Amino acid sequence: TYTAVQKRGSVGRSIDVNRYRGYDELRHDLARMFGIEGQLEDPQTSDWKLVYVAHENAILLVGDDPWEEFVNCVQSIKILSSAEVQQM
Repeated sequence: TYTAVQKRGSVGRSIDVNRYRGYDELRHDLARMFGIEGQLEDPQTSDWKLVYVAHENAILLVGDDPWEEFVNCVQSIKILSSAEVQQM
């Protein structure tokens, strides 16, 4: 019932997204957990692409949706490098 978070070359993590207030908190925390602090909080500054798995297995950008809908549909979360993105 928790949400897996994956990042290439790191040990995966698992989180209850309902613990979070919204996207800023979620990002800060994930930056902490993956030793990547500072690099997710500003999605305009940050190279990484914070992304999630959705019904019909559709990969979507985190933060487009209002928080409530995201919480209700998110199946897992990935942090993607620019290269991973270019390899999709």
